[PDB]
Amino acid sequence: HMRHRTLSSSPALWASIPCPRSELRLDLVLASGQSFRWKEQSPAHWSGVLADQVWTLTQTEDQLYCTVYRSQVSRPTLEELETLHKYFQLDVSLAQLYSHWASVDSHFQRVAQKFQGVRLLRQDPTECLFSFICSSNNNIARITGMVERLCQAFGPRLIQLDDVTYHGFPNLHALAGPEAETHLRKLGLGYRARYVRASAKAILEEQGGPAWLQQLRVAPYEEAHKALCTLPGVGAKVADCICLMALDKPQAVPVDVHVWQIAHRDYGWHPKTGPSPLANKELGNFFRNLWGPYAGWAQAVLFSADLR
Ligand SMILES: O=C(Nc1noc2c1CCCC2)[C@@H]1Cc2ccccc21
Ligand code: NI
Repeated sequence: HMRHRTLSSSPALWASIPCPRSELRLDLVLASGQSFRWKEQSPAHWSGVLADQVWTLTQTEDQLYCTVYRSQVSRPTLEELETLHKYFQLDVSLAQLYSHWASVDSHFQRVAQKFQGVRLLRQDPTECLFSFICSSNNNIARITGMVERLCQAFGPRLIQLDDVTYHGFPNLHALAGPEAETHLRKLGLGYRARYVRASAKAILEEQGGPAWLQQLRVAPYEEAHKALCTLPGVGAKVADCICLMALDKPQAVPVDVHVWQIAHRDYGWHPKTGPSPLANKELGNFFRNLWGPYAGWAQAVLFSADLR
């Protein structure tokens, strides 16, 4: 009944945002392990759910083009383009950050030449939290599958485009219920299903629901990180993910065995005393010390560069 818009097909439905490709490369951001809800349904055209609406995004060298599927079919409003502005955190100059990091790190300088426009998305805490609980012992394709199925089974239907049905992220009450783990195991999550249901239940009962996640957004990083590590299936790595990508702590540097490999190979880093909680914490401090208060954003450039 309706298709994904392209820029040639429906140009009166697309608004634009002035935005160079050195501030943003959609293809290095949207499927690079931050959000798992964006898919290149047409060449250079990216579709996904933001906040109970669907968007398609594409860009020139100078412009970022946006169309929104909500209702009388319009182009994006001013309020809706503001939410994309915030989502991409576009008030922060990535050009100036790239330079700032480059001046202390020769290796970064080399990689950055090739991989411009990698930035950090500003995600909803709830979507971010349950996405990263699903990320243990997993890959980007399977996580994308688990998150899609989870939204289909538990969150409200928004719209269909071609043969793709889009659902909003579920609320906590919907993932907390007595049959949720069992349903989630049927959807392929394995053990991760226990953690999803258990963490939803814990945010409601032990922390007072989603206002908690907003409190953590305003709390200091270290306070947020500790509070997150109390949740089932959430340890240091996942907590740093959420901190970096959804709670406005740009200094958070997620460290797993993969980042360890890269630090060692490309920086010559060794713990000053193989991986452990102590050593991984030391490596996050190392990078914070080197790159400064946006160390997690610098990690993202290298992270995407490593996925290639
Ligand atoms: O870990 C992931 N993403 C990230 N972890 O730290 C960072 C990111 C992306 C942004 C900057 C810092 C996801 C989960 C998984 C599994 C296989 C491959 C990628 C990924
Ligand atoms: Ni060595």
